[PDB]
Amino acid sequence: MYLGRILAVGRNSNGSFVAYRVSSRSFPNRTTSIQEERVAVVPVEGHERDVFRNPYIAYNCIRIVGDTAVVSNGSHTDTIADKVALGMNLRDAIGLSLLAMDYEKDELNTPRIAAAINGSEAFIGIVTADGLMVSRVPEETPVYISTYEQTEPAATEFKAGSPEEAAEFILKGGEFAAFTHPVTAAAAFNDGEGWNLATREM
Amino acid sequence: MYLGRILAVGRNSNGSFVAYRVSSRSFPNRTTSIQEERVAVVPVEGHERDVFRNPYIAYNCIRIVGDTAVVSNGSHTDTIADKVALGMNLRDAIGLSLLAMDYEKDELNTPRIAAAINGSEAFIGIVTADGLMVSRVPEETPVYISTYEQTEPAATEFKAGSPEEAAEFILKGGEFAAFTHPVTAAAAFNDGEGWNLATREM
Amino acid sequence: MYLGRILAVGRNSNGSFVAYRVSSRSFPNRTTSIQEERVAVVPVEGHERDVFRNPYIAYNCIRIVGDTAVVSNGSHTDTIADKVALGMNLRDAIGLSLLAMDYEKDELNTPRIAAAINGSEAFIGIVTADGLMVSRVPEETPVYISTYEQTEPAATEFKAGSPEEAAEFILKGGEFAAFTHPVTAAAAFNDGEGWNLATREM
Amino acid sequence: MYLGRILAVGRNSNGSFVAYRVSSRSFPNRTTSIQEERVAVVPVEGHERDVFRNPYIAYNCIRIVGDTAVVSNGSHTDTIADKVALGMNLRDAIGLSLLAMDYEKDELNTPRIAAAINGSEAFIGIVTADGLMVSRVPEETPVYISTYEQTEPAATEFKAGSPEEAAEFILKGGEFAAFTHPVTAAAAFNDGEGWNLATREM
Repeated sequence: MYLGRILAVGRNSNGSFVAYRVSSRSFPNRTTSIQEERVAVVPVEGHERDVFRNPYIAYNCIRIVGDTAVVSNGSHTDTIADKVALGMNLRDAIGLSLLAMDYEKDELNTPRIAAAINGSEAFIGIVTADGLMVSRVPEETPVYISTYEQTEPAATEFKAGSPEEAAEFILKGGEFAAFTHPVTAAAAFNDGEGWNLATREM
Repeated sequence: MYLGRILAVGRNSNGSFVAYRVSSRSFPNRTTSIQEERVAVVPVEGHERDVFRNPYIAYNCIRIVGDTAVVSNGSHTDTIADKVALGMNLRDAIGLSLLAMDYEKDELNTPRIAAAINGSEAFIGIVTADGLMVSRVPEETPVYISTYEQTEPAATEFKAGSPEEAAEFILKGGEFAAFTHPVTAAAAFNDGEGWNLATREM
Repeated sequence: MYLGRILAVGRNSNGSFVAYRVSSRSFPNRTTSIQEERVAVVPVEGHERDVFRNPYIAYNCIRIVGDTAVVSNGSHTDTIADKVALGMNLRDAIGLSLLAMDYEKDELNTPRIAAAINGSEAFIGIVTADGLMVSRVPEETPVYISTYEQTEPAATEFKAGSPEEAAEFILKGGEFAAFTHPVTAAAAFNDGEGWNLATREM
Repeated sequence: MYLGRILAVGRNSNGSFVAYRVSSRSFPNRTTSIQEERVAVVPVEGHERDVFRNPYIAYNCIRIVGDTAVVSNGSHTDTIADKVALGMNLRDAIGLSLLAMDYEKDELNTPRIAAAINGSEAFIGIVTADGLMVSRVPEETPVYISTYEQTEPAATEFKAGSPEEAAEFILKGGEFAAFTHPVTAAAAFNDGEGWNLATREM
């Protein structure tokens, strides 16, 4: 039931979205700082030195580039977002980034997961010690994936009509309530009039 | 039951192998020409002009580079084999090649499939209009994948103790007997003393 | 003075263009067949079997994808063109393709060269046994590059106001008159109203 | 005369080496912390918060993976080093990483530069808004490159017979004495018996 970092992507009757959640046992001292077209996962007041021992705990988890929302559990959020801003299709932007960045070199070979959505398409991917998988997000249902256990996209009836609702849901809502060690979350939602960011602190 | 081109990869109690089979409705006039560390799929006597109308029917389906055997349904066999000969790990050699080459631009957006095996590892991959998937071949069982229907690796009790047996099997043996439109096949087998090539004409 | 295959790209007071020329000592029996948004280099009547001994002599040298013209000395013309049609920027479309395809495995490790131009940008690149170089085409002057000798982009006062003129020029015009073993040429020119193809037979 | 970050790579009569130097106007408050097969560029005591405003000032500038030394002006040091440890040749390890990571998104589109050397080969590369260039390091002379001005490899008579000498030299030695705003440096040297790390504080 410990999935580590989790992300969800898809469309509802209310709009499209991207949701991210940090689950952790070793670094509970982190929060999500919202900014202009970007949400970063950063250390809490006083724990800013934690990044020099573990370089995987600080990074942008959500980037908004034009009509596209990008989400991931690491610095590859920028790598992917930059390629989209430069013109690369989603499938390749995620594929190229994950292939090059690869899994994280920690005690668990923590996979790098990501997803991206624009007005008409969405892809989700993961890179592990055993492979690279980037796949189209089904038009029928939203999906989620995590660094541990659920290392394959899985369907989800994501309920939300705003970024704050989306963040809350991946944090405590529905099936995610069961996944342990919640730390913090973030999300981007597009009601059809643009992307809006929001966060939630357990 | 029409899977198009098929390939299988894995290890037996007799050794490791790579098997390839052409299934076709439109171009039954092709055969497999064996050569030095390479097996090509070529037009039969007199049909050599077929390659100028359909550039996807002629290509090397098997390349042997050192201790590694590479198999695929297209020219990416060389792209992958060359990267292995230059030093790239299997996962990345297949991933990079498929990501760059992409699915074939024919009436069916025919996927590009591939696999590679050396003395200790094996990977198999596919790239389609909907995604890119490269995955480790399980140590437990051999696997196969095709351009149509079986676009995900699937387990198989591959029986063979030589290249000619392997080629025969993917051509008519076991579960492959059911897959229609057999045209020609090829294979590479390593009994632990090196790679050996062979072909079979229905 | 033997540069092998040559390509030029850039803009004039008459428009933008892409020019390609085959220089050869071993296979003079080839011509350029023009088609819908594509120019192929193919064997002359009766020499169609030459492609089974040397797989680098047959390929599309020019592809037109929307507002972009792509040129190269090999099958990577399609690899690059496809990525542009799927959404990849020129710099990356050429970079990714050349990095993956790499230099040709013939007696000379013949480099793979390419270039692409759209309404506002143009890049040119080359991949050899010693490196990978993709660079922006200067707005000031057109440039050319070849497989042998001139393995770095070089400035050129390309004179042409149509595809047939462009093809002629890289074939016999200006500084190219000196480069030996002319076989055949092709070109694409955009007077600002779209791309037009043409060829020239010595 | 302000080249920004600089790196040098090559071989002497004393051995092979990799040298790195930080030149800066905006963040002089940084130092080089040496570790096990790795040299990081980190903020000085008390300036640890500087990394949350400018994510390009903290990173490993040198990684030692087996018989290979890797150097770069950013986090791509790890991206490249990891691919080498996984089996990728130097040319491609640098090419793939730079192509994917791309230039840094700061006020100056600061290029990402890198180099790598093993017992028999060495490559150096750079990726900018205008291109991607990865090239073999000449056997004849060592070379250097920087983020600003010298964005092309340039020859250098690098004098050093140890890591501390190498670090000193790129910091104040020879032609580098003229390049302004020295902050800190690091280097790896192989006298033929393995890689050794060292740093120098102006």
